[PDB]
Amino acid sequence: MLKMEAVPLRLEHRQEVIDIIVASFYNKADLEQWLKPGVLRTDYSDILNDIWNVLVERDLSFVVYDTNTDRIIGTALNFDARNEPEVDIKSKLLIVFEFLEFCEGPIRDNYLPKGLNQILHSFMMGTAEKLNPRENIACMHFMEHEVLRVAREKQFAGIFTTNTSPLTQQLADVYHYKTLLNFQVNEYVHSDGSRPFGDAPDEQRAIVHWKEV
Ligand SMILES: [Ca+2]
Repeated sequence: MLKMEAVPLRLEHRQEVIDIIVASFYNKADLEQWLKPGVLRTDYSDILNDIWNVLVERDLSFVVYDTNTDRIIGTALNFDARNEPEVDIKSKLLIVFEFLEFCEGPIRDNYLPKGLNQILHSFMMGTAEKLNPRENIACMHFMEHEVLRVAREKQFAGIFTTNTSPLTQQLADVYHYKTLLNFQVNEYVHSDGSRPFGDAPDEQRAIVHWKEV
């Protein structure tokens, strides 16, 4: 059985965290696959390097160790939704972040609690590339359980996230997250009038999820 431990993010975790996020997203991500070509691995690592110090100092994120091997197998990166660093993105990834703000913004600022230390934003979750299905599912359940623990212990009101893959969407449902928006990603229109995910099937959703703590 996979034995795991959640450890607060440290400064020296940067390369291990970058490796997990790059592997977990690049090519794999359900939105960026429709922005091909022009998405590079460094687009993800550039964003993470730009926020790394603030990410560690806010003390809301963690890594997951396989206690048997003492190696990092997953990571959960979190911010206060109302206290997130201002990063400017060069790549086509900016379209992804603008779409997520399209989904999250109106709901966050008009229906969720006001003030700092209220909304815990689960903004990245990833697992190591070499995990088999059993280990991936176990790690996801573990991080989902620990994000809840951080939320209560840090006195947040709830957890807020947009889930863009079928597995993360279904996990959120069985963990009793409330669905606040179920958006068809091929209907999103960019500022230039194009639909950057327009080639996606009608069944690909972006789901805004909220769980009171
Ligand atoms: Ca297991």
